[PDB]
Amino acid sequence: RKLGYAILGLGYYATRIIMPRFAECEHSRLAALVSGTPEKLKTYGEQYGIPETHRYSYETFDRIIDNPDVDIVYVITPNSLHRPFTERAARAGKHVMCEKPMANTVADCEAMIAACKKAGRKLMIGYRSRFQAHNIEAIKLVRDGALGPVRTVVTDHGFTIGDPKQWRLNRALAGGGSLMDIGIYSLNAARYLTGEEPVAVNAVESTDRSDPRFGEVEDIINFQLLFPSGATANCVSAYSVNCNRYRVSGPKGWVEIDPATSYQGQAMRAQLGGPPAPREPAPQPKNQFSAQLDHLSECILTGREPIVGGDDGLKDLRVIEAIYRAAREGRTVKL
Amino acid sequence: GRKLGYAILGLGYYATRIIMPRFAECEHSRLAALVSGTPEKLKTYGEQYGIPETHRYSYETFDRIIDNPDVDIVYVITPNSLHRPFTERAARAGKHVMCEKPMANTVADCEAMIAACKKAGRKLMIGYRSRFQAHNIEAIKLVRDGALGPVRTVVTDHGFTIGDPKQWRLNRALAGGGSLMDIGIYSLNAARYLTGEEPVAVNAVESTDRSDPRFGEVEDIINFQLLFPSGATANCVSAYSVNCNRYRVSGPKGWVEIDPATSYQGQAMRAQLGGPPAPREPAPQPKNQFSAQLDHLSECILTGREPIVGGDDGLKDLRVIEAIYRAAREGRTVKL
Ligand SMILES: NC(=O)C1=CN([C@@H]2O[C@H](COP(=O)(O)OP(=O)(O)OC[C@H]3O[C@@H](n4cnc5c(N)ncnc54)[C@H](OP(=O)(O)O)[C@@H]3O)[C@@H](O)[C@H]2O)C=CC1
Ligand SMILES: NC(=O)C1=CN([C@@H]2O[C@H](COP(=O)(O)OP(=O)(O)OC[C@H]3O[C@@H](n4cnc5c(N)ncnc54)[C@H](OP(=O)(O)O)[C@@H]3O)[C@@H](O)[C@H]2O)C=CC1
Ligand SMILES: OC[C@@H](O)[C@@H](O)[C@H](O)[C@@H](O)CO
Ligand SMILES: OC[C@@H](O)[C@@H](O)[C@H](O)[C@@H](O)CO
Ligand SMILES: OC[C@@H](O)[C@@H](O)[C@H](O)[C@@H](O)CO
Ligand SMILES: OC[C@@H](O)[C@@H](O)[C@H](O)[C@@H](O)CO
Ligand SMILES: OC[C@@H](O)[C@@H](O)[C@H](O)[C@@H](O)CO
Ligand SMILES: OC[C@@H](O)[C@@H](O)[C@H](O)[C@@H](O)CO
Repeated sequence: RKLGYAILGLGYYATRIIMPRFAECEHSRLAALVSGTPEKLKTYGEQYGIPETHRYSYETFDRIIDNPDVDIVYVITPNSLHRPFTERAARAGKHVMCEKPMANTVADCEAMIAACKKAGRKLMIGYRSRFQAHNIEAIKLVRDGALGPVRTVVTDHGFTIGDPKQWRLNRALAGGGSLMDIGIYSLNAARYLTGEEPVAVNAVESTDRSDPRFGEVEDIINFQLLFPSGATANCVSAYSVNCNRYRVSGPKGWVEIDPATSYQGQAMRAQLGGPPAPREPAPQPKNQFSAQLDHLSECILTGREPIVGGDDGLKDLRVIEAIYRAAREGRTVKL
Repeated sequence: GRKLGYAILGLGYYATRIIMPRFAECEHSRLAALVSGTPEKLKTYGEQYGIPETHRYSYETFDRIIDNPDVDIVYVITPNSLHRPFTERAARAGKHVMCEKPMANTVADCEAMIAACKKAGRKLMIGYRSRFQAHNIEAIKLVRDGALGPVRTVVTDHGFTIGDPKQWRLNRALAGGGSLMDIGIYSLNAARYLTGEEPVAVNAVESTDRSDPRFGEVEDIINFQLLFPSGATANCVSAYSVNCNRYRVSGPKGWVEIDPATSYQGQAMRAQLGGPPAPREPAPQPKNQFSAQLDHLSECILTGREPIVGGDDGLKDLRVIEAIYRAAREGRTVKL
């Protein structure tokens, strides 16, 4: 039994990463395409055997309500378009998978959650790392007490962004700079490794406004989190260096992954009793992308809630607003 | 090769286990005298290292060292609150001074030490041995040569799981503070020598369980953020409840990291420059970091040059440390 996905926004992530991974799914299938580029509907429609009756533009998208082969709409557009396409998908009676970051603001996330609730449809955010073997192993080591109580999480995410004209460097479409796009991985990991929500936030921003890339959004914004248990996080978010890693540490030892949240190539190292050494995670039956897709399908089929629902996305946006505020006001912001 | 004579003062762990055995590889330095509050230590190490009784001093007879021309330098290796009084007395006795980190408990103390050595016309150096360590020298060189491009981030963590609750490091009066004074200072010092800059803004967060037998008086964790004039940033960890020793410095062209970074031995460097991350071996150094540190002061004295890690370097760390404690206390960005 497989639920049908409509993929909306046929860009790099949709076409290079997500659509090929339906091949390993057990409860999900590609059923429809939604695009603002007629040429893409033809190319990918022909490639994946999607009939013309199942190809939509953004103008005809609302007609998808009459297509019973579509159960889920997966929104993979620029960030500022997540809310209106999610709302339209909910009004078309479809369940929704929405890419991170959920939306530009807390208020926008709340609107999305309300729309899906009103429709009685499920909502999930594309935090694929929660289905990735090494990440699952790090969470397990923490929960099983192998580190003792978490004391520090040190995590850095960044890449050297290029073309100044791309939507990520356009405030109207991206909603912000590095923190919205890649810094969110540091924040999301701080939260799922501690299993807590932060109560205090520091931040420092640093952007060269003479750089042609950074006229509108931020380059570096680094932040500190304090959690109720006393756990702490030091996080890097950057558009001008390459990094992808975290280490979580307690009095009994530590575990790190570098790269941590990449598409592939994860490598884990741990210091648990003895000297630092590589550590293999427990095997997972499916890659992180197929696992994410099937998780939503399986939740709908069994009447359960996604482990990374709209509330997880909303909680990230709450802290993101606090981080921007702490950097603007130069003070510790309380949550 | 002329060798200047060292008087080692405060015969504790670092003095006896780490420093004194490393005079063997020195080329311009020799062990000439001992200063201790424990008579047994003066006998044991006096006999082991062939130091005549005429060159053994207590804290009571230390000032007499002014009359001993075999002693050029006094190396102060006591608890932190005693760095200033012994530095002052050494300067008064006409000796140059090597002083362990942290320089002293406060900025005011550091300034007084600098003034006292200035008045005596003698040189002052702080024991930042990492500046003489092969992998650290290599990271600095990569930055200075432009291999990374402009420095954008420094991420550095220093900590160890401290044990005995009764030791002087957990006593506020003797240590001046908790993890930041002892081990977090390596994160700070590295952020400064990797960027080559001084911070203009500081954030910090403290996390300490005061009901822990170890942490009634001093802090466990205090993490901090630094902003530099170039736009460079640093994220730093200081801890007494986890083990970490590392840094990565990154720019648009690539990055280099060392883990462990500032340990006695065992350093390993990895870099992402012309390709994917791979091991990198640093340029070899003639002597180990300890012997190199000892010889640096001696050579400075012999040639009339200033130490690369003089009193001003220790003072600049204490200025930022004061700002870090303030930032954590007040919950705000502190401007420097
Ligand atoms: N979870 C992960 O690991 C990743 C998540 N993402 C997320 O996926 C989303 C898309 O990122 P990515 O796929 O890299 O971006 P791309 O620019 O590669 O694709 C964006 C697509 O969105 C559609 N779109 C609709 N309106 C616009 C517009 N005004 N300007 C540009 N594109 C528009 C287009 O599809 P059409 O031509 O079909 O209309 C376009 O190709 C973002 O939210 C990003 O955060 C991205 C990469 C990895
Ligand atoms: N650069 C580095 O890598 C390191 C630097 N250090 C620095 O060296 C200094 C000493 O550290 P460490 O050697 O580990 O400390 P220890 O406690 O092992 O030795 C301290 C010594 O100072 C003397 N002393 C004088 N007054 C007192 C007092 N009131 N209470 C205790 N001891 C006293 C004693 O020597 P006696 O019995 O001869 O009087 C004692 O043995 C500190 O400033 C520390 O930061 C320490 C370790 C590593
Ligand atoms: O088109 C949406 C439809 O309502 C379907 O997805 C139901 O949720 C069904 O329960 C599938 O299991
Ligand atoms: O890692 C996926 C991330 O969600 C994506 O949005 C970034 O832009 C990409 O990593 C660029 O490297
Ligand atoms: O497929 C590789 C595997 O996922 C990874 O864990 C490595 O085996 C480990 O990093 C040792 O190289
Ligand atoms: O947004 C919260 C959650 O992710 C979502 O699945 C709701 O529980 C559902 O919309 C209720 O009908
Ligand atoms: O060399 C590290 C630091 O300088 C030292 O003071 C530490 O506390 C010691 O390693 C443990 O006591
Ligand atoms: O403290 C600054 C420096 O370390 C010191 O060596 C002075 O330059 C010297 O005391 C002047 O005589």
